Amino acid sequence: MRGSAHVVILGAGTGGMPAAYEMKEALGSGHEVTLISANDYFQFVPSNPWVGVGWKERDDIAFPIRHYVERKGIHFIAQSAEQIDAEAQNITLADGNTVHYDYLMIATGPKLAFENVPGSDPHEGPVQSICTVDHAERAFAEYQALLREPGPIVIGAMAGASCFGPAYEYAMIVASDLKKRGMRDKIPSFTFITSEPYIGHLGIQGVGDSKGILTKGLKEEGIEAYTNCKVTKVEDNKMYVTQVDEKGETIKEMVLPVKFGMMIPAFKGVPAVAGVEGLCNPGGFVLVDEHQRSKKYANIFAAGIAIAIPPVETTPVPTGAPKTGYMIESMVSAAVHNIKADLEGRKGEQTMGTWNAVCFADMGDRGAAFIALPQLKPRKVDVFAYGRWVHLAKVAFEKYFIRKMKMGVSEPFYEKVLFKM
Amino acid sequence: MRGSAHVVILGAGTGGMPAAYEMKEALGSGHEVTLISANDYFQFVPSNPWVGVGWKERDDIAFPIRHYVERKGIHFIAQSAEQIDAEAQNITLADGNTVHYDYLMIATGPKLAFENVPGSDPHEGPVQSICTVDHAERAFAEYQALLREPGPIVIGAMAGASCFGPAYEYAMIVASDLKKRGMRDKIPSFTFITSEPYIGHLGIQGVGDSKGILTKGLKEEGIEAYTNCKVTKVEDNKMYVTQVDEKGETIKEMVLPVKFGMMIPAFKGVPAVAGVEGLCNPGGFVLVDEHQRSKKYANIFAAGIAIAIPPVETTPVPTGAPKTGYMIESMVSAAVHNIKADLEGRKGEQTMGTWNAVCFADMGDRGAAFIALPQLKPRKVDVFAYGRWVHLAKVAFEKYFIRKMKMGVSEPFYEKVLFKM
Ligand SMILES: Cc1cc2nc3c(=O)[nH]c(=O)nc-3n(C[C@H](O)[C@H](O)[C@H](O)COP(=O)(O)OP(=O)(O)OC[C@H]3O[C@@H](n4cnc5c(N)ncnc54)[C@H](O)[C@@H]3O)c2cc1C
Ligand SMILES: Cc1cc2nc3c(=O)[nH]c(=O)nc-3n(C[C@H](O)[C@H](O)[C@H](O)COP(=O)(O)OP(=O)(O)OC[C@H]3O[C@@H](n4cnc5c(N)ncnc54)[C@H](O)[C@@H]3O)c2cc1C
Ligand SMILES: CCCCCCCCCCCCO[C@@H]1O[C@H](CO)[C@@H](O[C@H]2O[C@H](CO)[C@@H](O)[C@H](O)[C@H]2O)[C@H](O)[C@H]1O
Ligand SMILES: CCCCCCCCCCCCO[C@@H]1O[C@H](CO)[C@@H](O[C@H]2O[C@H](CO)[C@@H](O)[C@H](O)[C@H]2O)[C@H](O)[C@H]1O
Ligand SMILES: [Se]
Ligand SMILES: [Se]
Ligand SMILES: [Se]
Ligand SMILES: [Se]
Repeated sequence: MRGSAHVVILGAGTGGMPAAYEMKEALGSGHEVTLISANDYFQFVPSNPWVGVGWKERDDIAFPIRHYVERKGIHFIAQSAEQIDAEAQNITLADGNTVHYDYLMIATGPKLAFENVPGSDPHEGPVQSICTVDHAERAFAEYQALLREPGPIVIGAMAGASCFGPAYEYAMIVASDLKKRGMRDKIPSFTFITSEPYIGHLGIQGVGDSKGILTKGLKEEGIEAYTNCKVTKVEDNKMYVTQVDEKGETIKEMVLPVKFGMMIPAFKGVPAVAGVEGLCNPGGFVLVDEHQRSKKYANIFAAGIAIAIPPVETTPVPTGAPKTGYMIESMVSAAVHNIKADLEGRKGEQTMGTWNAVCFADMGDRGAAFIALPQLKPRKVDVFAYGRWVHLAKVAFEKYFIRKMKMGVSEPFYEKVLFKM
Repeated sequence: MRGSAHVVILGAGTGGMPAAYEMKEALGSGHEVTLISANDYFQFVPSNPWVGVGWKERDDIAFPIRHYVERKGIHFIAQSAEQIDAEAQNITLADGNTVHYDYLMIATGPKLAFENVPGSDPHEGPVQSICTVDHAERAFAEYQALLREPGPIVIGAMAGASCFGPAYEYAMIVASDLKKRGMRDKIPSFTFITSEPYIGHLGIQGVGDSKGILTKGLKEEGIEAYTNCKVTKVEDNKMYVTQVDEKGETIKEMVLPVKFGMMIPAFKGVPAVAGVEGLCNPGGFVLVDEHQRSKKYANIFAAGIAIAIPPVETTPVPTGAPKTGYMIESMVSAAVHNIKADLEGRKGEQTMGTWNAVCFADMGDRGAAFIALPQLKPRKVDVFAYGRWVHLAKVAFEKYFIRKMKMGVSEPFYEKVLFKM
């Protein structure tokens, strides 16, 4: 309302959850902050691959949201938004109720675009997913079924995927788990299929020696790997794969039987956001300026996977660059600061800063991590590392982030750098 | 003087130069800040290996100090301290003049302990050094002489050394330069000798895959490598080497002819500081608390290589852990802050923070860098990286640090992290 702005945060995930706390903290008692999300629980998504192999359970990585945000003065609506009218500034919820906003922060993350590959939906065939805890649990269930009746394994990433790390991570831990169960030698064939132009491209043109180390890693585990691949369909428990050359021409077609499978899908924007006229690019990603503000609607901001970031390269098979946790947090901080500024006359000048990608993958006793910035080479930092410190860091961070999501966030978030001072 | 403390900084190097600026800036016009150093010029020491192979010249990496510090209100005495009387708080200079202090900040760096190995002094035989620009220039001159009359090369690190990186770096660039000159195949034998327990120990129990990558690097260049070595003497242009086992017992003795050689010597504390009774450990390193304050004299502080840091491991052949630039700067900032606090009643509580080692080595088009913290494993960060970004970073940093040393430093020094924001 006038003089008492109502700020709505859409999506309670890695960007959205902290956004709600930061917003309330920044705006104080004289402004209404409402968090709206499809699920009533928060999930720590980097843990999903471990859930998918049964190394973690849902209870460890997920918790109900209401009490934690409400104790902080935040209103929580555990309902999916179906429609957004940017003109009337109304959001229509699943149950038909409508919510008005003065400012909207879109943090809706990815739509998992299984529709890009007929039969690839986890409910349609043997190709599973580890992007959400629901799917990772389903994946593990199917993993157990492969255990009872061994058959070929196919893990990897679809055309248009932008999140490659987890495919490598899942493939490695499955292998690990298969050995630990003394079941590894029961598998007819274990294949890695990716839209990357080469192993360890990772959607970022490689980082450190990601190419050499991931290649060696896959061979070490007896996983046969194909790059420049797109899946055209999953059908009759078979994956139809087309592999191309540098110029897009076909160099082969394969038909791979699948007993157990997991392909990272392409991400698009969620329908209710992509549905807003003139808001998004053709993929359904919100077009924002450097301040995280919609280019079309001055009172709409966005952060997280939901925003559009222009491609910097064009690969034989369509691929995307990942949007990772540290950058997402910077987007969130910028949005909160700039909205607050709006509510006070100023024009917030804060931006998300330098593009970067930071990923940590835990293999059990040790992990791999990378840091790349900025997006194009030659980079200022281009590091791929492997060791125990990586495992320790992942374990530590999951514990930290989850605690933070329960206890509240002021907050210039990452002072993980107090381990220096 | 009373109410107008006179602060003296001893040594104008990596810690001392910035210390003088920071001190003056922190104390202001009502306190006298005097910088005393053996040379009238500053040198950027990480560039010395390149000078030693002729890739850099003295003019690029060194400049006279006086004008830059004096324009900032700092008094500069280009004289070596010979004696320090901590009781009367008097420093005796080479020319016999004496300087009084209320506070003393010792930043004298290492004494190069060539005396540990008879005949190993750069002026005594073929074993050269790249630790100072004087020596690196001498090293290159001798390198040219090897060029005119090819013979065996021996590069490496002495027993008790603590600075291993530069030995690897020098060995690699010599190889590189030898090839570029089409002279590589003229060398009878190219040997790497180190007191490290294994290749890439680096005095820090290895970091990332330093072991594997440096091993491969040496083999790639046709350099034969021996570890667990100590040199007993250099004589008749021969290096006498004893190699031990895990328990110190001898497993062989070698006599290596040397036409061109470069061994990193052990570091001790400089004589005028080691000469202060009860100030230092047996190596001549200043015993300080976490606030950088001498454990014996409340008005004596120290930073840089000059301080003592206890060993965390004991290697078959004596070795030390390096003290590198970022940690040295933190020591400096802490000392300045705590002295200022003293001069105002408070007890400064600032410390240098977490132990760490950060090294960058440029090979020409690309480099290797590492980051390790804290000192003991398992670490929070344990990274060894190689690439163009390393070269770019080294080149950038040398340019930055040298500019900073001419223009002044407030200053919370490293905001190299504004490349994020
Ligand atoms: C398997 C996997 C592993 C990953 N590992 C890492 C890692 O190790 N490090 C790293 O930095 N990044 C990692 N990421 C990348 C990234 O950081 C995550 O994808 C992260 O969760 C994205 O943050 P987000 O806020 O944009 O989207 P999300 O976390 O997916 O949150 C979006 C939210 O909004 C909701 N929503 C969607 N539509 C609606 C609607 N119409 N109405 C209401 N609510 C809606 C959702 O249900 C959800 O809660 C990983 C991603 C995946 C898939
Ligand atoms: C070859 C080499 C390469 C290195 N490369 C790196 C790198 O890439 N990155 C990194 O972080 N570190 C590097 N280091 C390690 C380290 O950071 C340096 O050694 C650094 O210069 C040490 O800082 P300092 O202030 O303690 O000593 P110094 O820089 O040596 O300064 C000490 C000073 O005090 C003086 N002095 C000594 N005795 C007296 C006296 N009696 N009276 C008056 N003045 C005196 C000196 O002449 C000198 O100016 C390298 C070291 C070497 C030898
Ligand atoms: C974070 C996103 C990236 C993708 C997700 C995960 C990908 C899967 C990991 C593959 C790595 C497997 O391969 C593994 O890597 C390194 C190779 O340098 C080796 O480890 C080697 O370097 C490390 C340090 O970095 C040393 O501590 C080690 O002693 C050395 O052998 C391992 O011996 C090898 O088994
Ligand atoms: C900073 C202190 C450390 C010591 C100082 C300097 C030591 C000398 C450097 C030795 C490195 C030489 O060896 C070199 O290393 C890496 C090995 O992973 C290789 O490079 C490999 O990984 C890099 C990324 O990290 C990739 O970009 C590259 O395509 C790949 O081949 C080089 O092909 C090899 O030639
Ligand atoms: Se990733
Ligand atoms: Se990631
Ligand atoms: Se080093
Ligand atoms: Se270093």
